[PDB]
Amino acid sequence: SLLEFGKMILEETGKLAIPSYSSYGCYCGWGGKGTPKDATDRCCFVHDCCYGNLPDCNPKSDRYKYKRVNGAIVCEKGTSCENRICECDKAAAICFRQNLNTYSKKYMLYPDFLCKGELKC
Ligand SMILES: Nc1ccc(C(=O)O)c(O)c1
Repeated sequence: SLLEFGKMILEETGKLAIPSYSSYGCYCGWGGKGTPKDATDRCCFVHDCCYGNLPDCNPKSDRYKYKRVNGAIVCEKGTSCENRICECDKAAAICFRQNLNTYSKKYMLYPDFLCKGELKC
């Protein structure tokens, strides 16, 4: 679920999902169009694609379980949708962590009209 994803994001990065990743660039929080602005935004682009791979799942609301082994996220077995959603979220949280070094506050609340063009998954 979105709330679980947000908790995972905070755990990984020390930033609150809202507002650090809920309106960032062209793809974080509200996706759609444009060339992703930076690596963090590309995390969101891929995450959006990842959810797009699951048209008959409901990642906003469906809850999954995960645990930590060391610092590593391990998705626990639920329904197939839950497993796949968890893997998408895990990847995005790791991706955010991997790209914290280039995160830029100037991309928060990034205006829609600067996000133009389709980019295929
Ligand atoms: N910020 C970054 C960028 C690249 C890598 C990488 O392994 O290529 C990383 O571990 C962190």
